[PDB]
Amino acid sequence: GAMAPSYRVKRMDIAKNDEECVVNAANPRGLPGDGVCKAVYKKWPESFKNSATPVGTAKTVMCGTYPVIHAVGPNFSNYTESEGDRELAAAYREVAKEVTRLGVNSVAIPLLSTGVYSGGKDRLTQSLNHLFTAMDSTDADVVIYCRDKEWEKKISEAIQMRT
Ligand SMILES: [Cl-]
Ligand SMILES: [Cl-]
Ligand SMILES: [Cl-]
Repeated sequence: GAMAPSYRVKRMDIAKNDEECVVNAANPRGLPGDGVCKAVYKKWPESFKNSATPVGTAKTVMCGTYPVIHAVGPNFSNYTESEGDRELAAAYREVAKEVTRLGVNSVAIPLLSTGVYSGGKDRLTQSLNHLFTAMDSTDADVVIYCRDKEWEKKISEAIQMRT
């Protein structure tokens, strides 16, 4: 575990993370996709061997010895608010099981279902709170990766409010 498990946020490409493993914002079919998933495909293409996995689950595939945890958040276009909420919470619970199983001391995570799967809605708070619910019981250092300057500030504020 980390000596003093923390949350941090950085505004940069998750493919340039400084952590012991990465969470992909995957699609259920293990396709290269767009956004985080396309950056992850360019950096760790070997990790997409048999990565397909249903909505609300996580499947880890090794790129060398570097673990890529494919986490499949719901597409809020296709899901109701209620069912989407349940699957988004579940995806993060499966990420917490994988991070624990791998025995890593740190993980790079994106906010699931906040990009092209958001159904056109701002889901920073919803996705972040499900991330916290899952990861709070883990002792990995969690580093959240975002690209928008205003999201960095809001994620930083939410982390600092609980410290
Ligand atoms: Cl960058
Ligand atoms: Cl997304
Ligand atoms: Cl962002």
